[PDB]
Amino acid sequence: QKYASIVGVDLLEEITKDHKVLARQQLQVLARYLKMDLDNGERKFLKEKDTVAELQAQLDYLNAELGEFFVN
Amino acid sequence: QKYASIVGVDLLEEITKDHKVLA
Amino acid sequence: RQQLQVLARYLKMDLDNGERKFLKEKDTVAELQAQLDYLNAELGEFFVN
Repeated sequence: QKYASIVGVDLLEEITKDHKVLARQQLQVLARYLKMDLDNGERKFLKEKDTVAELQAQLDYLNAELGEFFVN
Repeated sequence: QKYASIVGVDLLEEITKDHKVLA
Repeated sequence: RQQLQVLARYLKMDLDNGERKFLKEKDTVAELQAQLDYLNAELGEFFVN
């Protein structure tokens, strides 16, 4: 816009999905060639979690029984 | 159609061929 | 052996039709023959030949 002000010169898809799935497929079969779990990167993420809820469920019993004044 | 009656609310490719041949 | 088959899905290319033909060409044969030998049994190879 600055250059024009200074000069003056103004003015379907499914083709893909398949093109994906094989990748999505050749993906997994490869893992078998290396035995490389693509879910361990989540199970951690879930056990890190279930342990949390309970970790917390403890933590809030206290704030409920004792009080945030006491605790803090 | 039954739900609407009960409620009342009516109303190029060559990209592929190559994408095949290699396969 | 795996990337093989999954590819087929990208083209939907049966790798067994090249046998099912080979089997129906067959079951039809046995019976085709089972007829043919009843005759040689009932009539005789002299008659037939």
